[PDB]
Amino acid sequence: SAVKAARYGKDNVRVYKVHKDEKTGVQTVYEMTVCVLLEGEIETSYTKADNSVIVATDSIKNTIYITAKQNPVTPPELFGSILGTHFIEKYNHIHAAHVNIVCHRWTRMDIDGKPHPHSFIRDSEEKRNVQVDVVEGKGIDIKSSLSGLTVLKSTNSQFWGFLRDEYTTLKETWDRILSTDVDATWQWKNFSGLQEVRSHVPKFDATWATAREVTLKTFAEDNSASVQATMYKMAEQILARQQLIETVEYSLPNKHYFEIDLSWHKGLQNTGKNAEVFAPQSDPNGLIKCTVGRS
Amino acid sequence: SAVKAARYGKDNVRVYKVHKDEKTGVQTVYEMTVCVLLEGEIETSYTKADNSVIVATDSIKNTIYITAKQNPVTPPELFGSILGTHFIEKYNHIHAAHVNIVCHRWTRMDIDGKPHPHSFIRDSEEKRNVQVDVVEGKGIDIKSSLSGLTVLKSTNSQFWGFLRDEYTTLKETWDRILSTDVDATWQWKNFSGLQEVRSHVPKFDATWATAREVTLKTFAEDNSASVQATMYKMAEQILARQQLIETVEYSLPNKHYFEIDLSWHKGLQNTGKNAEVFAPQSDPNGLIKCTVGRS
Amino acid sequence: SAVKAARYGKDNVRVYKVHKDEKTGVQTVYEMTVCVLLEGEIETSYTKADNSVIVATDSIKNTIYITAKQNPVTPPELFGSILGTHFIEKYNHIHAAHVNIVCHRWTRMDIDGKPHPHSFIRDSEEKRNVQVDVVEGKGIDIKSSLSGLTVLKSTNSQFWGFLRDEYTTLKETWDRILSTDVDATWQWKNFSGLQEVRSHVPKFDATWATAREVTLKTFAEDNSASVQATMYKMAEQILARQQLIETVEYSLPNKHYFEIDLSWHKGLQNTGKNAEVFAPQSDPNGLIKCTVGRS
Amino acid sequence: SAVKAARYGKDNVRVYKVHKDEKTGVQTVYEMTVCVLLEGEIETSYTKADNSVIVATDSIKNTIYITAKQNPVTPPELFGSILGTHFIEKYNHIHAAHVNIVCHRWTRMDIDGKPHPHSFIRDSEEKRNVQVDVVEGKGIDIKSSLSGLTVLKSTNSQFWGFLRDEYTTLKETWDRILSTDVDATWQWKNFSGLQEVRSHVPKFDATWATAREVTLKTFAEDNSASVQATMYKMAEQILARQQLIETVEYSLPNKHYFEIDLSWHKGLQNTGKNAEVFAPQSDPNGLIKCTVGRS
Ligand SMILES: O=c1[nH]c(=O)c2nn[nH]c2[nH]1
Ligand SMILES: O=c1[nH]c(=O)c2nn[nH]c2[nH]1
Ligand SMILES: O=c1[nH]c(=O)c2nn[nH]c2[nH]1
Ligand SMILES: O=c1[nH]c(=O)c2nn[nH]c2[nH]1
Ligand code: NA
Ligand code: NA
Ligand code: NA
Ligand code: NA
Repeated sequence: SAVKAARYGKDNVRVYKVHKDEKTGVQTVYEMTVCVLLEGEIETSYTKADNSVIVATDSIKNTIYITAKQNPVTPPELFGSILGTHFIEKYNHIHAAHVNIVCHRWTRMDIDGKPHPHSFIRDSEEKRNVQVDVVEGKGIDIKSSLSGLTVLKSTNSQFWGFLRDEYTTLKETWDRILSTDVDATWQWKNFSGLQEVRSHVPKFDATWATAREVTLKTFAEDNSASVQATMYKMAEQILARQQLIETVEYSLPNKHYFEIDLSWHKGLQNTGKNAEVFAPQSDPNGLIKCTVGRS
Repeated sequence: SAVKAARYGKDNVRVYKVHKDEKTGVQTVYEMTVCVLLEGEIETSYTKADNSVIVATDSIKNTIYITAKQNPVTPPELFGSILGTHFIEKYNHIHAAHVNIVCHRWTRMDIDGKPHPHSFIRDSEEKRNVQVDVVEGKGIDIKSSLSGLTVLKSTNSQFWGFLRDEYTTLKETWDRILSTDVDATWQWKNFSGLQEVRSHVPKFDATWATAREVTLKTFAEDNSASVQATMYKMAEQILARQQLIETVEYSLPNKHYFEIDLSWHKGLQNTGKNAEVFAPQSDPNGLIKCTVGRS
Repeated sequence: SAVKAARYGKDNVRVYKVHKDEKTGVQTVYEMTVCVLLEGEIETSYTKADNSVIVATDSIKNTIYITAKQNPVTPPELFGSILGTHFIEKYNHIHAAHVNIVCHRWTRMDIDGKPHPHSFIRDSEEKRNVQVDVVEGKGIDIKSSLSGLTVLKSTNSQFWGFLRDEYTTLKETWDRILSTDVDATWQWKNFSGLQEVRSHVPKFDATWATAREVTLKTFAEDNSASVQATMYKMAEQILARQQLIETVEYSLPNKHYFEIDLSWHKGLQNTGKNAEVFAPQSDPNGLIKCTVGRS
Repeated sequence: SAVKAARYGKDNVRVYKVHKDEKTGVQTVYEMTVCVLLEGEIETSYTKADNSVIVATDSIKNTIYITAKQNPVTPPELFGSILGTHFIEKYNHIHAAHVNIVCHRWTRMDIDGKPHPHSFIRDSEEKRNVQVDVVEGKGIDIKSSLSGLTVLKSTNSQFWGFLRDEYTTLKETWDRILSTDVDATWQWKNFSGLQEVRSHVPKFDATWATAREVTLKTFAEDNSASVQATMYKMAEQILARQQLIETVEYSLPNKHYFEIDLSWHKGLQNTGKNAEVFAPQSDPNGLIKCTVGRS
């Protein structure tokens, strides 16, 4: 037998950092969960019990805190690139670092219509994430994403003209509820190293904001022919607005809301044009994915 | 042996309702999870296999949908009271109904600074809840609550002067992070029946909004001596602003963020006044509760 | 305003303890999650910012570890009583301690048909729990429970003869699937203090085992007329077998498995006597509760 | 822009099936959660709103139930292959089906030391899973796995001789607790189609059982030098025992249990050889992965 692939490291490292503006008194907080996995010339730790090649996962944890102390933690694309580069430069036998970061929302509170200097609220479980793969001699690959954005529209969604055969019971519809949890990922062109990532720093926050905006606007405004058709429109616009993105991927559950026929009870009308009360279905759900790139 | 207490019904009934304004085209959605448990002269179903006394839980489910079809579902205090009253009036042998409702947020989207007529976002997992107990001959008891409101302040929290003995290792502090998930419940004076609940309908939404506002403002502005002291201030203000509330209960986890000593690494300073990077602790957590009533 | 009720302490304190038999080499592990909440003359911490009355929750955490170091942690009824008694005896102004313990399963592994001295498996998420309330001058009240026991029987469950009215669509049945998650609690007669709890130590493990056995046997063997009727039979037997129990409470979800009509597809027969494939329903669910005491 | 990749289908389809032996009266139940995603010539549904190419996800759901009605559902490797083959044969424009199945445990109850004919218990959340990719013209690729197997050993684990530098605080140890949740996957040699899968049917259950046994025995018996070294030993043995497996992958969290120094309290000794009470850590955790193949 032989080791075909191996990676190891520390997962679920929670980190909080505060920045204090001495002049204005304003404080800004960041909270993240970080995972770092390393690859390299570490096969002998598996095959020969040779621990000499192992950077202990506890040391990886220490490194994450130290790096957060000495560097900005925002945008996460930059922080992940600094962290990943550290491991490949510090350790001769480590040749790839894989860094995943989940950013948690802490939104500044407005009290009496003014921004509070040091109080924050978690407005939604929506996350901003990055995956950074730093590979010695091959640069830095970054995938940025948003996840956990849950939306619903109560009309202006249709689904008709699909294939009908002996397995089909679904009725065509010209007016339905559409609800989904959005997972969207944009993959950046490969960067040669940290200098190049630094040169593009302003684009990261801007592109995240654009991706969010395009997602929300398109969902709200499209008279949707299907999840497939609406999601393609989203991806198209993101690629148009940021030339440094190579591909956009969306993965969308279709969370069903079923009509409830109440006609058995005193002829109560609650279907089609008369539908007011629906039963949200926890499962099963549609799952629709697409990866869109450039011509 | 004897049956000392019994209740039964249907839990986790998910309901969505849409209202369509024909004039303006504007649609408004409500989504809830409902539990209804009944009590009454039902002992023989347990002791003698006498199912004749059982209103099937499937029928309870049907009733929830039918009631939502025929009545407003907001404020939840009113809907729960209608639903509970139904069971005690319809069934001679049923003498109490216990209705729990969890309201899920669907917030209207703003697209280009204008409210969208039919698109919604789940902004946070914060819930608005009610517990309604309708007891034949004893009226309607309503407890309203908000839960899942997660906040953090990065300074202006202290904790010193606590009891110190041979079990104590905690250092006194004059500057710490305070973060919690807020669970707040206000209990209404007993209502004589549905007519009285209807007469107070405008107070329900107003009091929920007030409770939320007081919670957020007090948390942000109090130079907190302890969780205990800050939560008492909140409860005091709510009771002052709504005479029809008898008691306010808060239950607050104290979610710890620990300093990380980095001095072992190149004398790096990251404690006390130099603390910038902290380790959020998933567990254990403080849990602090108080029920405040009128003198 | 006045403080009507208050309690505070530490939740989610995870504890592991190992016992090593020097003679035999055999090791036995225990893992628990503990919550301790205190009550007493602590109102001024809420109303006057007087921290002098507060035993810090961090100290409560220390106390739990110290108590586990110096005492047996099994049965949990004894450990909880020791822990609760500690607080009311040590602190003059603390008059009640509320201790909740969840015991996690670590079952010794059998390797080649022999018990391994030091390796364990988590066989199921079933828990054994206790709630111990130690109140100065009123003794020790203990509720023991098992939870998270999930069972299913594929036949020998019926449900017919229930009330039918204009809200009813449910068909009567003489053969259905019954599946539930069992939550069973037995409440001990009040104990005068720790000496009395110690005198009954062997009964705790025995009664837990009996409750589990009675639950499983009755469920498997009863030709069930309803969840209500079957659960009553369980509670009856437990009360018969342990005179020191005052009441038994069961809380049982009825997790539905629906027939799927496939006759639309090539006349496929999959209902009634021909039912083979079913759709488990995640929600809604029946919820059936009973508390049984002595005549 | 262009569609680079696309797949869509139905997730979280819960299925139960019962087999009734008429002769013996014995019933056997199977419960699974299934996901089916399709690929093929479906780009126009995204780019041109052409629904004519879409097999509705609701139809996919129907197909899963119909296929379960007409075929055995065990072993899951066979069922997944039948289901995936169906879609590529039935629909000309569908060229790949991806089927994921999670099997839930329903273990027959023993009542009074005899197997019950129709009553079952969920003993643990351990799962048996399969991923089946059926690609037109390229055969059937099957990955089988077990997941959610949680184990702990209280001694006979060491970790010393790792790299020490200015980022390292971890002390070397010759005796520690090792606990993990096991995720193990074995990938079968490619099969040419359903006939070949059928010819190997007895190997699927046997190999699952072997993988489980090897995992448990090796964990219990290895005087472990590291997670890396122990997991390699497991993978080696599985590959030796089943020639039709090409690779074995393990992914193992290292769930830490920390010593608690209690010496500050009355010189209490609870570290090193005196360690009895430990604090399980919910996060962070080590994460160690390896893929082992043949020379
Ligand atoms: O078994 C281990 N492997 C590792 O890589 C490691 N790192 N810290 N502790 C550890 N234990
Ligand atoms: O056992 C049952 N008890 C009930 O109360 C009920 N209601 N619907 N189905 C049911 N099954
Ligand atoms: O606000 C606090 N209240 C408490 O009771 C406590 N105990 N430890 N830390 C604490 N902080
Ligand atoms: O938007 C949809 N896309 C689909 O592929 C589908 N299948 N059923 N319903 C559906 N809705
Ligand atoms: Na390197
Ligand atoms: Na009545
Ligand atoms: Na006392
Ligand atoms: Na095909």
